[PDB]
Amino acid sequence: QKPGETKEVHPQLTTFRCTKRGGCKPATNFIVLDSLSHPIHRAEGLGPGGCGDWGNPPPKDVCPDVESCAKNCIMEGIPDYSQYGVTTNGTSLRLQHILPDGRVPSPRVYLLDKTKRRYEMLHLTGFEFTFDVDATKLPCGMNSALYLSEMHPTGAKSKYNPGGAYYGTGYCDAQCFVTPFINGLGNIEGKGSCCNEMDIWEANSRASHVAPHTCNKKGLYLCEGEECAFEGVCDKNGCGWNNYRVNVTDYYGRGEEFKVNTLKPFTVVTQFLANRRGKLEKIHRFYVQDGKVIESFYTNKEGVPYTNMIDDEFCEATGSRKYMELGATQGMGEALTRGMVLAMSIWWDQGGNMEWLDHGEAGPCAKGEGAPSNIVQVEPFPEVTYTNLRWGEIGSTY
Ligand SMILES: *[C@@H]1O[C@H](CO)[C@@H](O)[C@H](O)[C@H]1NC(C)=O
Ligand SMILES: *[C@@H]1O[C@H](CO)[C@@H](O)[C@H](O)[C@H]1NC(C)=O
Repeated sequence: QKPGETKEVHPQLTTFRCTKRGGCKPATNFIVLDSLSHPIHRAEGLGPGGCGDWGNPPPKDVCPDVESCAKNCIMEGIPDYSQYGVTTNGTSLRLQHILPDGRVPSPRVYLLDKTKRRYEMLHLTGFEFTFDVDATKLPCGMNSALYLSEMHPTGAKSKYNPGGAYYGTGYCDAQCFVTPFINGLGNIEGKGSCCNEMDIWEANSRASHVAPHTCNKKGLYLCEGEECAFEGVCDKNGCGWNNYRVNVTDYYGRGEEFKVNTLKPFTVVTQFLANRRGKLEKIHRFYVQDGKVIESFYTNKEGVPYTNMIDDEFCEATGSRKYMELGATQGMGEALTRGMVLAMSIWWDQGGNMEWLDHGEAGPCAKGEGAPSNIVQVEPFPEVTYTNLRWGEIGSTY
């Protein structure tokens, strides 16, 4: 869309780059909200109204084609991010799903580099990514997410999308959703926005999930028809790793009897182990709490290979068929080597209660517990805090 006049004031966040010799050195980064969460309205002189909702093409009256859409639809800057539940303090990023006044902003943000005009590109194959998290205010049904998507580095800044990464344009993920704007351009044909996605962290205080999702395309791919569906170009399900799905029920949870106790802050480490040729082979998650390393669990389920890391064998044996067909671990690794953008969000799921994350085989949440009206009876103001985001050499971040 065309940037309006209101100024965009991005929250600053200090992050780190670590090496075994130099330790962790500070780096300057900024946060930007998704472009479609910015106020988007019709140009002055046009009647009042918007330029489409999630799930649909933009309106035929103001957006008959890309060029008209680019001048009729205005995206204002956000001068105060705290109104969207996003605040930073030093090296911490706090995301509030629901504000004290009742609004539910459910924010999704991306990490910009120091110039504010390009996303920070992470190249993680062969490296490690680590952060500290406070997940205590996340009951069943909530998803606090921290993940990577293969978005364009400037948000596809172009003639008709002058705002670019500075306004958070260019989102994509493995679900191939239809949004009114794609790469900052009106999505006249109603295509889906698809790209490789690595879900480092999808969790609440009750369950923790990790999942790479491959696509057989590079960068953002605009799908149509069956390309957007289950048998299309992207792996909707991903190759999931959750201690509950592999029958280890005492590893993560609220309370002293769990190895990772979600009643207190803890550190999450994820290593992308590659062979000497640079190809991704395994993904390894382990945690640090109260100065103690808590090693990964090993699977403990009949029919599943004994292993403490995600790999092709584990993925194939657990039925991650689309994952294996659209590239497998090696294809996930190639997207990670090409460069991915870091996204952080907090959300709930009115339609399905986030059951794949923490219910049944995936966790301890009862049927109906994850509904929004029940979440707020347990915690009226769910929120997550991410602190000390840091990446670098294997073994150097913790
Ligand atoms: C704000 O950030 C600084 C720098 O990390 C930290 O020392 C201080 O404790 C933080 N304040 C709060 C309220 O967390
Ligand atoms: C799950 O683990 C328990 C032991 O903790 C074991 O008795 C049971 O057989 C396992 N289930 C499967 C399906 O592997």
